[PDB]
Amino acid sequence: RLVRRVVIAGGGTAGWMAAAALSKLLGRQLQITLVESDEIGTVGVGEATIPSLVTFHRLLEIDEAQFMAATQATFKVGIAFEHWRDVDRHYIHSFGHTGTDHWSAGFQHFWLKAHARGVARDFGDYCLELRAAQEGRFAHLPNGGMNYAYHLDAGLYARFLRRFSEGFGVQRIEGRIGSVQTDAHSGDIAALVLDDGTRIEGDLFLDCTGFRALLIGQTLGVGSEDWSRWLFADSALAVQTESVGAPVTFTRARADRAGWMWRIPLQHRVGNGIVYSSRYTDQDSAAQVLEHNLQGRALTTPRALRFTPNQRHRVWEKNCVALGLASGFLEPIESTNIHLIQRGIVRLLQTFPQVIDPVDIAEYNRQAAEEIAHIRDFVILHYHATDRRDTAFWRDCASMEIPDSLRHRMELFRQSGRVFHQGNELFAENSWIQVMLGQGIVPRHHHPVADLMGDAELSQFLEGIRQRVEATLARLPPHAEFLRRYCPAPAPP
Amino acid sequence: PSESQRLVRRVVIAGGGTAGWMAAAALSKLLGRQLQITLVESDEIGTVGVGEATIPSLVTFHRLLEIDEAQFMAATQATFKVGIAFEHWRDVDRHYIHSFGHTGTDHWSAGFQHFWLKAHARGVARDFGDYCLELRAAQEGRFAHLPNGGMNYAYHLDAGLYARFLRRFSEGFGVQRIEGRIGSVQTDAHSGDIAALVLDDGTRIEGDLFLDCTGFRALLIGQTLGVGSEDWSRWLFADSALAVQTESVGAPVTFTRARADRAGWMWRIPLQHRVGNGIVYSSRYTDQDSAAQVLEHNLQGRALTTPRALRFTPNQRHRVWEKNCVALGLASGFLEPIESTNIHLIQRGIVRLLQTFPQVIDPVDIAEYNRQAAEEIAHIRDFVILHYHATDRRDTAFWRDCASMEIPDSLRHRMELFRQSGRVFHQGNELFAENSWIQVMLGQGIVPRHHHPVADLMGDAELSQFLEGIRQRVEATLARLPPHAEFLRRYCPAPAPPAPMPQPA
Repeated sequence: RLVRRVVIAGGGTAGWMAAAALSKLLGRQLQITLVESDEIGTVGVGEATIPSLVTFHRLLEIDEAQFMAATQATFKVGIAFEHWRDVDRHYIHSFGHTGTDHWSAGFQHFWLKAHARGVARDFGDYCLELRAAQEGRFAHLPNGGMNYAYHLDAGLYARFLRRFSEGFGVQRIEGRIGSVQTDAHSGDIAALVLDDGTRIEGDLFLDCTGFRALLIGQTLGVGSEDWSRWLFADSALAVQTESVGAPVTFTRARADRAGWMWRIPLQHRVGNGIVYSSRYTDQDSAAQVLEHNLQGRALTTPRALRFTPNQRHRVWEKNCVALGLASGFLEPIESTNIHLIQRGIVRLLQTFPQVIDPVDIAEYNRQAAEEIAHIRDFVILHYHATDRRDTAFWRDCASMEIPDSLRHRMELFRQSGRVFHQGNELFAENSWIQVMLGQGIVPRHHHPVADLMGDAELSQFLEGIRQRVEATLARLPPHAEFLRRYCPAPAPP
Repeated sequence: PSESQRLVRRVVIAGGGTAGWMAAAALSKLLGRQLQITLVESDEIGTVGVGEATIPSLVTFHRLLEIDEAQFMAATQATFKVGIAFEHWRDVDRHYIHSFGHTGTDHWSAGFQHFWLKAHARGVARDFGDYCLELRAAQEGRFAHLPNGGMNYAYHLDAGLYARFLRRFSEGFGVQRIEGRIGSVQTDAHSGDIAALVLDDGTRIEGDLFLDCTGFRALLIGQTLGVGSEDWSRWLFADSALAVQTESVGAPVTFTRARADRAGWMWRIPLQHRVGNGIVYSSRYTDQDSAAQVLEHNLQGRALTTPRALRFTPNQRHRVWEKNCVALGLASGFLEPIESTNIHLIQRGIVRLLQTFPQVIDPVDIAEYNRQAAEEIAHIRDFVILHYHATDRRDTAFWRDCASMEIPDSLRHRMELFRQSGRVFHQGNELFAENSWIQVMLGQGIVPRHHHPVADLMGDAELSQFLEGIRQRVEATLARLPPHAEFLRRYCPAPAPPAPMPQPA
């Protein structure tokens, strides 16, 4: 049966990112219908992103400045990780690349040798994007020389994508789903039945219904793998504050006693939140910690969220593809939520069915499983690589068993300073290095190629890199000045 | 134990030839100022006049080593290679080319083959090969470099001359060559590590890290350390070859020929002043005398050598790095030369070693090395199996068995993906690109039942205009390339041997 009708269950970022991409590419031959309820809204929730979204908008021919102005967006070049290695020990995990590699050995080997010889500055001084986070500067550079992403209002983003999608013929139906129907012989989803009795028939259904996974889970019975043995957070509180100064170019991830706090700058507001574990603390205490750390007064009543670190066992089952929370969830410590939605959509478009076949489904599921396990391991790394023993939460994080896949990467770096990137893993070599060095893993050896340079040659190699970083950084304007010239957003009412 | 005693300062390479001298060359180039590197080889071991085909990774190897391409080619009687002509694989008298490069133009949502498949269903497609420049250069016998690596290519070379060229390079970076035969291998009583080699004259060569380049003898990784190998003969039946050089009968073509027969296949490889030939076959399906007759029947020109008989078996060493020993080349495994992977697998073992080169040897480094090696070779294994399993042939028991055998699940999934939806993917550092999977599966008769629906957006005129614009760009580029022989004469002319010995007909 030819796939001619796609029904998207749920709106928000997952549903409207899917509608936007599907209608842009295939909307001239597909009937695309999205069902969502006006009773759900996310406007005024700030969210951080990663550079894959730049590519997504290139594929969709979305104008960056128009998108940013419509979503109150600012630029992002990294995440400032405060108090993770230990209290008062901070580092930045930035985009980009540090230093110059040799074909046999990455830059970190030269930096490690130089540091042992006392001729190295901080590892981050050799990375432009990291310095741009420290100094609050941003502009685009020729030939994609600046690696960046965005801080955005997720509700305004969904609204922008809705306008885009409706322009490519997406049919929006306002309502709630009262029943999901299956086919008696195949087990496929046949239709959704709305709360007014309307049956919406389709060939392929996207489950964007959130954490309940109404289609792939409650209807088709696909369970999820629970990761709470490794990842203890299960709660969040979020609140916006007034801006108190020019927008920084980084997201802040500030560890506390039993969780951590995000701070995300938008053009005229700041998004804040605390992520914590209900098995170690309670909502009242977390609200107190969040309030204590806010700059400026809160503008909204805090919004509470409950979640589980998890992954749907298969993200494509029969004629249903899950996206967003219905496919899984990891806390926003590395800003991966919108990325995982995008990956599910782009992979679906690259495997789009003429007819649906098990071999396509199996390949899709294999890729999704591999990609998410890699991101999970990197999230676990943030909690497990810590010197902190000051609360039960941190002692438990440091002492837990971890996936063998993560243990092997940590051991490789600890022994020989080596990191290796595979396939379509999200996190690049630079990310593994910045985070492991930043959180206190010290390689016992470095690559022998770095020992070929004497002290003066090695010091000059590093210093040349650092001078080029500083010379480039000096040409970049303050963030707020660039925003004003490139993508000024209207002041909220 | 002593920690300082763990530092790797002395590297001993057991065996010469391609494996040993490629290893010596790369290791001495990069680390010869810090390591004492010794290579042990016997003058009684080795064969003169082996012609071998390669793949584009060797171009990168020479860039890493700063080996000049024209000097290397002139020194090894080398010619250029843009692909392999596969004759009689899909069926008797049905041929195709597996080239380097990429066919057509992709969309971000769908590879070129989906547009070609739609065009074929609409009757507006030419042969798939017409949309690939390297393939057309194979058909027309043309070659030159193009700006920004616009031509993808590798080499046909004399392997013995290549090893001698690398020996000269290596000695220049300080490698110490010791001629002789290894009489025994000494191990450490407590660790089992290799401690030294002892030659037949009593010479003791100590080292910290040992590279086993001894071939099927596997003196270190096999005979000493006892690492077994995985048997792949349930999927791959060839175990024998006969090889012979012939005089050139014309200008050198730009492709390696892989011509299937009843129970094996034959290679034909052009060098600047001779041609390499061989038949690869299964002793379980035919005998040497019959294989010799088939080879003789297909030869062009007089033979320049007496045919040499070879034995082998498809396999991978269970671990290629064991304790302080790294196996390379035949000691690490073997696949038949159907996709010209022998020298590539040596290079990968060397490059991977240099990228994880030990200050001290540690199990986590060994484990990572072995994992990468195992994943890479299994992927190449599957592609070799694909050549035998994807066939219409039922005309001999050999082909019926190849078509009906069980295959690895990893290969079955790739074949089913293409058969159902025309889809291919490339993962990690797998050798074979999407273009390779597509050309070989289409060429050997896997017919996609569906294609990506994005191609259904194009009407016939738009689709034909898309394909014809690609074909016109291929043909305009091809018309600017000279005949292979003219390019060789100007770029890398090798001296003609003075006294070849053609045998009377």
